[PDB]
Amino acid sequence: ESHIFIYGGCSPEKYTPNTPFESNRDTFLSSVVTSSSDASFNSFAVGNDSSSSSAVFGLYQCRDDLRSSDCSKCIQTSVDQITLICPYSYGASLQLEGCFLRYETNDFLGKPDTSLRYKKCSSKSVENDYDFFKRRDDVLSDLESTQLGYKVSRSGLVEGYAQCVGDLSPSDCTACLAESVGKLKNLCGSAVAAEVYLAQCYARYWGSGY
Ligand SMILES: *[C@@H]1O[C@H](CO)[C@@H](O)[C@H](O)[C@H]1NC(C)=O
Repeated sequence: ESHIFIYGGCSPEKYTPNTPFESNRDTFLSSVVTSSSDASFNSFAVGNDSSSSSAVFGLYQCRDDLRSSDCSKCIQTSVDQITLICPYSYGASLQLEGCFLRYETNDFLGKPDTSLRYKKCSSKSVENDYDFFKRRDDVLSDLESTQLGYKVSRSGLVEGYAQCVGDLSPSDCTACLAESVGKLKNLCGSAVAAEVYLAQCYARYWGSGY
């Protein structure tokens, strides 16, 4: 289901208890849970430019192909987990199968960012199967076409999934996924299955009966 751990990262810079930033962070996470109920994505800014007094900027993105109640469950789990693995971080991100949660002290909302956050290539490689690679190419090409939300793609026994985070413009979503696919090709050349997660999007492919 939608709750297994994919990756997490925290800022090296830590905040101290009983500061405005701690308060702002709590308020943010509380808002994320509230917003969960009836939106799959939302953006937030709490507070004022500063550091202990700093503003918080953040967002969450649930898998767009999942129900309301499932998005809330995932986000509640996410708020608990991100606190657990990143106790006193000024910045943190967390990707579960079902949802993504991010906050920082800098205003990253809406800005393109294609930096690599996480990737995994399957240990099993396909060899002597040109057809597999052509089908992968067709799938990845279709994923790259995404402008809003998510795409599921399929060609033969090759399946793919891509998602843009809801703070991106269409043009920026296309560019982000273009970089994802480039990365899938260049880091995981021969893998039967791989995933690449950038700052503002991700893309995965896998073999079905492979
Ligand atoms: C934050 O407060 C400072 C004064 O300390 C002010 O210069 C600035 O305009 C404010 N910005 C926001 C976003 O409230």
